[PDB]
Amino acid sequence: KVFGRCELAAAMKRHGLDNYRGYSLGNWVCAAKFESNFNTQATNRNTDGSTDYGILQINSRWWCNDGRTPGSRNLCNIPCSALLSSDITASVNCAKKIVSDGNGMNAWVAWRNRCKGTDVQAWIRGCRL
Ligand code: NA
Repeated sequence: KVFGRCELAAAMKRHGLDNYRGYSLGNWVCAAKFESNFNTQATNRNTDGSTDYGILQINSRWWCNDGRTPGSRNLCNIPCSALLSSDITASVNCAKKIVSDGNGMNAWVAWRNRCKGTDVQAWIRGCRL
């Protein structure tokens, strides 16, 4: 599924991501924009052999099982394929664990480099939330 900006903002809010660990909804929508362009089916291979999956590009090195990331963990206890579903429940549930790990949303390199410190409220502008 390719989400609309406000469609994804509504979905993230419903699933309790708005101001989760003190990160406003616009930070999450900004992260999703630059990680996946709001595409639930987005996959990208990392240099270390791990893969990033779904709207928030959750890494198989720590968070989900893809069977091909030697020495990796599955801290979200899910198959990485569950992170590509049109239903973002699994991605949001796993994102809550990531953002709670100690470095907040710095875990998302694209959030740090492209969203952090910017006018993230622009990402929910005009949305009926
Ligand atoms: Na893994």
